[PDB]
Amino acid sequence: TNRSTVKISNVPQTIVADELLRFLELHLGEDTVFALEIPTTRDNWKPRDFARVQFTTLEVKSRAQLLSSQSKLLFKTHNLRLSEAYDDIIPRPVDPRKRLDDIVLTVGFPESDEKRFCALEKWDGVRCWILTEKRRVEFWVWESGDCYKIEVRFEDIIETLSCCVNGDASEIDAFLLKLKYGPKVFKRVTDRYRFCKEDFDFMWIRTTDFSGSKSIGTSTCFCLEVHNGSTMLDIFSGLPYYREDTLSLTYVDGKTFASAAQIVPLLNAAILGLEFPYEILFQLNALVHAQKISLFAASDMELIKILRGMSLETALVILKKLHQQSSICYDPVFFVKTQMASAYKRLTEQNIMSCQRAYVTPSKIYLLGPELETANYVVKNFAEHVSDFMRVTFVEEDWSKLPANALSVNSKEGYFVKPSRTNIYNRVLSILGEGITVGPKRFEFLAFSASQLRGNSVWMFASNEKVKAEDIREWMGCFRKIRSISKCAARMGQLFSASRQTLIVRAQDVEQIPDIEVTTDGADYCFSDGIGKISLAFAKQVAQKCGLSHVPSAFQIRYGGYKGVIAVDRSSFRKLSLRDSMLKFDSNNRMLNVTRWTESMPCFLNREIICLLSTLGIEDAMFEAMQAVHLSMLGNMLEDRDAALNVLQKLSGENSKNLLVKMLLQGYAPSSEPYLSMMLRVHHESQLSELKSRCRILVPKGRILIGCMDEMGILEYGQVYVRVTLTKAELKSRDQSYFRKIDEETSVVIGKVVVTKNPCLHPGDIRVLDAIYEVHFEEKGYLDCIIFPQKGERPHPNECSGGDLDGDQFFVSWDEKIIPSEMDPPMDYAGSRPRLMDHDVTLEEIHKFFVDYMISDTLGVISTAHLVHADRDPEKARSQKCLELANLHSRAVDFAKTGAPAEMPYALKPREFPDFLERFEKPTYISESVFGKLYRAVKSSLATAKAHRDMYGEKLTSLMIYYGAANEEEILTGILKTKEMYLARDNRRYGDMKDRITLSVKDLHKEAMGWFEKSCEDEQQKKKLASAWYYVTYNPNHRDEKLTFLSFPWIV
RNA sequence: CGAGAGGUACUUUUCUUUUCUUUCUUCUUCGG
RNA sequence: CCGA
Ligand SMILES: [Mg+2]
Repeated sequence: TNRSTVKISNVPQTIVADELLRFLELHLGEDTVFALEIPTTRDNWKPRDFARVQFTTLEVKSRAQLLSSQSKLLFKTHNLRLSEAYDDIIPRPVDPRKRLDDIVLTVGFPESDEKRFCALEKWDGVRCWILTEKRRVEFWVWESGDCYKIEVRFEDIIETLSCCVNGDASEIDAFLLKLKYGPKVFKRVTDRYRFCKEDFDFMWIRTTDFSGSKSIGTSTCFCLEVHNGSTMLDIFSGLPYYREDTLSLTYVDGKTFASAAQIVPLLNAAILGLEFPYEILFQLNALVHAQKISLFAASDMELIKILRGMSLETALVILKKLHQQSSICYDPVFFVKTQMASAYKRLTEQNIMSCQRAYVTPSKIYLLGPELETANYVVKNFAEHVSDFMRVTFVEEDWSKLPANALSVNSKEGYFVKPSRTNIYNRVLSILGEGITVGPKRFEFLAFSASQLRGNSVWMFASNEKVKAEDIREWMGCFRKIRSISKCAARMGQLFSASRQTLIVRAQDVEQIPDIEVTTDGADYCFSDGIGKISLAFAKQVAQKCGLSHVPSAFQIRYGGYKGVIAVDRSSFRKLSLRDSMLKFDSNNRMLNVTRWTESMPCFLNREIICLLSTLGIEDAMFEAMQAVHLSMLGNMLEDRDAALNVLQKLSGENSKNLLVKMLLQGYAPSSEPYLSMMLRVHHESQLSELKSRCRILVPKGRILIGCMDEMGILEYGQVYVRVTLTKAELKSRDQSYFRKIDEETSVVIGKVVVTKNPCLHPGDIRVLDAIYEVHFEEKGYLDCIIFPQKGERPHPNECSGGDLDGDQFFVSWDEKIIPSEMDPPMDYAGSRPRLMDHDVTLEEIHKFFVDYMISDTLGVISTAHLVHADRDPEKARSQKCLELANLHSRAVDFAKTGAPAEMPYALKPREFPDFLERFEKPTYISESVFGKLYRAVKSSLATAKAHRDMYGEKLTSLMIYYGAANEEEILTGILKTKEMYLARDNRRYGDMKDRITLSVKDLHKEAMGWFEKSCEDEQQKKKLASAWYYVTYNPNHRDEKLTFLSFPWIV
């Protein structure tokens, strides 16, 4: 009953569409058929055995279905059989009243504090199709001959009104729409088996704004002027968030805001003066980009004259309160009347940097503000022009990922197909080339990081008087010796990691050791991928600024364009020594910084891990017990204190000294202590949710740690040594079969482990590596580093999908329940041929590589198609459709390195999803594999003091509404109970705000210690004043009418 | 009996399923 | 947000 398009099962193949049209109009009524389409295998001379017919109403569709079920449709000795189609031939609503024809559409925004409306442009004679089934509305705006489809979804509309232009309340002739996001703009571009009854033989492509004055990009409010709205109120009541009230308006003249730049929603800084500060104007413009202050409410002189002469802190704390409230403030003058050093010091201690984040849509721009992000190397060596850095990302109108059809649309012209670049392509290229111009500044393309390329983000810098965009680029190094287009861009994002700086090593302290390599059977291999050597004391001097008591044996390090780990030798003689396979460019700096050193974090059992280990003769029955042993201590965590220590000592951090571990041993029951009872309940809800969503079966006998190679020569092909550290449960039973307590903290292994990587798809990635013991290996002090053999045939890191040794993880486990004795041969490791140019990079090929990284990026579908093609097909991970996908994954993960795309073919998509997915829109099917059993196994389980308190309250309650958190536990833990529209489809963008709220509340915990030491410096007398802080949050008599917080006094 | 002319006489003699693809715009995976 |  949703659609009227009917698919006929058996039509004759000797007919034309007119013969079927006349037959259907002879049996049914006259001209009751809207669309008719017979698909052809060839171009125009080979029709197929079925056809699609779309009727005008539902009654004639039901009558045709009743005639077909009674066998009364005989067309040339063929009984027609009707069924249901997949979609409409033309996206047209089947309603005679919803198709509003020849109406007036005008755009604008409320100008003054009242409910007025200023019009920029006016469109006369447009269409209006309200698609209830597809949950969108579309307009057809004709301009200069061609038309432009403007698609507006239902989720973008937040307020539907009923206005009146003519003044009379009974003459309802206007409908005001309030759009949170922007609309999708389309364009019409320019025979025998299609009748179609109208002019619909064209195609829609996503282009930029069509108006010469560019009014649509600053048109967050709409006004649908209808001819006569009397019975249309029953149709407009189906719109979401429809306020059932009649309200008048005033049509203000608004042709003043007429810009010609690509960045439309910006205030004219030349009119208000170039002497305005950037810190206030950027926040005032970001409030305009949000749905709090309109354009005319901020561009008036009564707001600039009252905000120009003031201090910069006082004018910012009253502008942050405008973003604090969720109500749309119509009069900003009335709010600021009721509203009335450390930043440079706080960057080198906790890597706190406030960067201006932007979101570029195909229509407008969305500036957010100086958000707290992790400071990298470049902004820490450039801590004087922090207001010139900007993170720019290219997203959709609803802040989602840009697909491959919004730009570079394919069109078969001539003999072969050719991709056609639309107006979004030339817009993103113009933005990357020229730049954006907000305030008295202009942001130029600096570079982009390795993860910025996958997330479609880029770094931008403004050329000031001191430095420029070229000087900061040549300060990193010289990139003229790289003749590639992808590698020259990838080496400019190498020096952008989230690191902590250390002392500078001079240029005289270099020692180049000649490397080692093996060439077996014509295949080139190497053992010194990114490894190096370091001394005993140098680890102490590099750990003196990080606070590491336990000396790590291997840690990833970077300086001067070199990348990889370094190992500790006990026969060291110099301070620093380097290999030759670290050089990427000839830099001119040698400042040292460390990203992440070493951590003995226990592992989990991922989906591809089960997919690759349920093939080698290991049974599927133990995978349910491996999660049953976890849920037996996870389920009774809410009502017991014994399982609460075991489910927190190794779940999130092994030696994790946090607030949940100090009150775990010397603590009470979870019935009392609500500060413990809240976070433990939300950790239980997190542990069930991230187990139901993805496979995260925890095992205590396995770890995850960074590996390195050692210069000993004893280790051979097939034998390593694992000197793991003893956890809180490893010291309870030292006498084990495969484990051996060599010391108190160091618990070595004597069994056999499996070593793989985090992405793995080929069955040759599984390899058995026996842990042996030697006195020369135990005397070298290889703590928290799985060492690798020096010689052999090929290196064992390279056996795990061609992995190098440059600061990457390794999944290891010495469990003895599996049967890994069956072994498969490995796959190839050499990628595609590199592409070298005959000239130098002119800084436009990097723009082309960044824009063409969005298209032809099928990395998101290969791991999905492999996981479904291993569920639906027996002899999984060994069929040909698994080997082609395993080759395409290794070709697609090198797309950031070399410029060779993946090109995911057709007849390989599954078109059917298993049970263990969150895709509730696809026609799914019940999975019979072990993954469906593991998905059902969790469904079987789920069946003086007052001033400080009041200032902590107002310092904490703002970021809940600012981030979208409804409670304190959503923002103080990391995981929010509610999700947004674009965050429900992007895990990487969800992790951004997940880390960003923790990095935000870290500074709140810093100022909670700062105010505590500002109140009293004595520690022995602080326990008597902390009792009052506990009593005002525990006792109900000291609780005021506001919602007080219980996580306030728990600072230590 | 040899030469020159015209005539009967190789006719399809090996094409392969006739069911082969357009219902399209869709979550990379891991750890801080 | 960052590193395979
Ligand atoms: Mg690596």
